[PDB]
Amino acid sequence: VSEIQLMHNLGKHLNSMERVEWLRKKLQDVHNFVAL
Repeated sequence: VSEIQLMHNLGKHLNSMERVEWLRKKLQDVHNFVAL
């Protein structure tokens, strides 16, 4: 529940080392602000 098509597409849904790419692209979503 809540992990709909658009929600699951957010950072392709991750776990930990994958899950960080989500937190990196989220900072780069605010302004195409490339993270690391």
